[PDB]
Amino acid sequence: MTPYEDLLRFVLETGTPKSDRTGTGTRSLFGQQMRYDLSAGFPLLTTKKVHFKSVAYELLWFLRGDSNIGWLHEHGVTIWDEWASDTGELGPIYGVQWRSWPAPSGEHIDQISAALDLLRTDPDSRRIIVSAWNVGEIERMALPPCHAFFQFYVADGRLSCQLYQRSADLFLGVPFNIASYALLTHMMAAQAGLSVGEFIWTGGDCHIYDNHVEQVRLQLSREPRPYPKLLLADRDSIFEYTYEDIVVKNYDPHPAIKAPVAV
Amino acid sequence: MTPYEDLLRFVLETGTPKSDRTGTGTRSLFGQQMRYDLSAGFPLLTTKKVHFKSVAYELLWFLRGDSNIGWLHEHGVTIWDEWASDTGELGPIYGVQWRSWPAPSGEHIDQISAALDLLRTDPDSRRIIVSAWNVGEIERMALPPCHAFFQFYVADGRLSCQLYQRSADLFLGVPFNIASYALLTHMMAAQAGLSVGEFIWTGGDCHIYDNHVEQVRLQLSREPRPYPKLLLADRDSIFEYTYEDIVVKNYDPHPAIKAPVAV
Ligand SMILES: Nc1nc(=O)c2c(CCc3ccc(C(=O)N[C@@H](CCC(=O)O)C(=O)O)cc3)c[nH]c2[nH]1
Ligand SMILES: Nc1nc(=O)c2c(CCc3ccc(C(=O)N[C@@H](CCC(=O)O)C(=O)O)cc3)c[nH]c2[nH]1
Ligand SMILES: O=c1ccn([C@H]2C[C@H](O)[C@@H](COP(=O)(O)O)O2)c(=O)[nH]1
Ligand SMILES: O=c1ccn([C@H]2C[C@H](O)[C@@H](COP(=O)(O)O)O2)c(=O)[nH]1
Repeated sequence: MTPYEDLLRFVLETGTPKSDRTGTGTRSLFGQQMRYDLSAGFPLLTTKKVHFKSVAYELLWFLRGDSNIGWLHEHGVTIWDEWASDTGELGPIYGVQWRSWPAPSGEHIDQISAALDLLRTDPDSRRIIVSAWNVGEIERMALPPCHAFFQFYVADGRLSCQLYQRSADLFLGVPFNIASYALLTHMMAAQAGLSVGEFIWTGGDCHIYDNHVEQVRLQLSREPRPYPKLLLADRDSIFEYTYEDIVVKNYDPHPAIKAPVAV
Repeated sequence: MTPYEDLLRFVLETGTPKSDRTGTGTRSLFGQQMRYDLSAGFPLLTTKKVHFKSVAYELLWFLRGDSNIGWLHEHGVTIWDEWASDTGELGPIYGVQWRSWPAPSGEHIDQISAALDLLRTDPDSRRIIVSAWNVGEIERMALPPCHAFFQFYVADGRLSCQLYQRSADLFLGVPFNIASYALLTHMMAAQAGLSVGEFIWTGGDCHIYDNHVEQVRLQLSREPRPYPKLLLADRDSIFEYTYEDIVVKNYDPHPAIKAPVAV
């Protein structure tokens, strides 16, 4: 069961050559989807060693409502370096919108807490939504949100999550995005008293950068292994999880594959 | 080629019983997708007669940035009646967000014009996005946006559009939503000098209302016919299209099937 590798393969073989903002060049398809059953295992890719430490801290950083890379650096995470100001600022990106979307009245909306409240008290709501796409603040962001809009759903005590990702760096970004949202779904489920269901990833521009092609072919030559299991320590609040609360059990990946990020 | 009917059938057979805000009861699935090749024909369903007049005026109404039902009524369209105030107001819904999203600076952002500008000047942009999900204004809206977030993509001068729809009334709402966004994509393509490509519909809570079940079974018993063709008269601006500019050629549906709307 390898939704990611299958999509990666499909784009590599059928994607159209496309120019891009970074001036790197891509092969690209539009409107592709992946589904993972989280109850079957944690979707941390096994066909290459994914630096889950960076995934976990990045998500914790989002949950803090932070947009300065300082806290990431203190924890040894450098994935946001290339877009940050000299003072470490990224503008009001993901975390700021998730935790403190500025409402016209001057109040700040905590969408994460609001979503959790709905999961607990109105699980059948069709409005359990979090958006990072704050149209009036996009221009202030170092990069507009890639993982932009997501929704939760509950069936028979099982929590599902669907993400709309407008732009998908398939080799570097997407493995992080999948693991990040899977982890978030486990967190939200834990806090809402639910089990985990499906993660559905829906992409806009799904692309392989032209300087990632050798890395992709290498990865696609490897046989998938069983997924690890995620174990999350007890906390009374999603905002109280720490890195140490997050345990990935039996992660047995093939070797890491290095590739340069498009800036 | 019937993406809609196939999804309708899938939800009918496998959707799970779910309670809902309206108190009507539904059968529902999460994270379902449909794809239409707009170059093959205009996706106005032929398995029942769809009131395209209401579809077309509703879209024109959105493009006006209007949120009062008066203009709809003047043109014989009643589909928004049940949620409007006594003075016809719906709050800052689709049209208001599309044309005049209020920025923190006091300025209003015309996302439709902005998207068209990108299509014309930077077709490879991965940021051609329109959102109606204005978190700070949701509570003022009579209903939060169902068709919430959409994106355009251009490959070899061909325009595709993907919609994220968080909540999908499969029998009544979705046939309108499909035709609406197909029409919008034609309008954008015409204004940007592009041909039409794919419409990708991505749904969150995809449901059939419990009082639509008989109607659904009836529709699913019918053999689909060829789709009609859409002809748009020339205009120098998307905001100058009128109803009379929009011609559906050779629309040959099976009979209309009436159903009550859930409020
Ligand atoms: N073009 C582009 N793609 C993106 O996904 C991205 C984002 C998402 C955050 C991000 C940035 C770089 C890497 C990444 O470099 N991961 C490497 C190294 C991870 C580590 O060891 O530091 C990898 O091999 O996964 C993984 C995730 C910020 N700006 C971006 N710009
Ligand atoms: N539950 C719910 N579903 C929705 O899709 C919806 C929306 C979208 C606009 C909408 C409302 C009713 C009908 C509809 O009734 N169409 C009927 C009659 C069309 C006509 O002839 O006036 C049809 O048979 O398609 C078709 C489209 C507003 N609030 C809603 N609430
Ligand atoms: O969590 C993220 C953040 C960014 N991107 C990628 C998509 C593009 O390759 C690049 C952003 O560039 P634009 O789409 O904004 O041009 O980073 C991801 O894949 N995942
Ligand atoms: O263009 C639209 C507007 C609304 N809805 C449906 C989805 C739900 O059945 C209802 C909205 O109710 P909530 O999801 O907000 O509870 O209207 C659509 O299918 N298409």
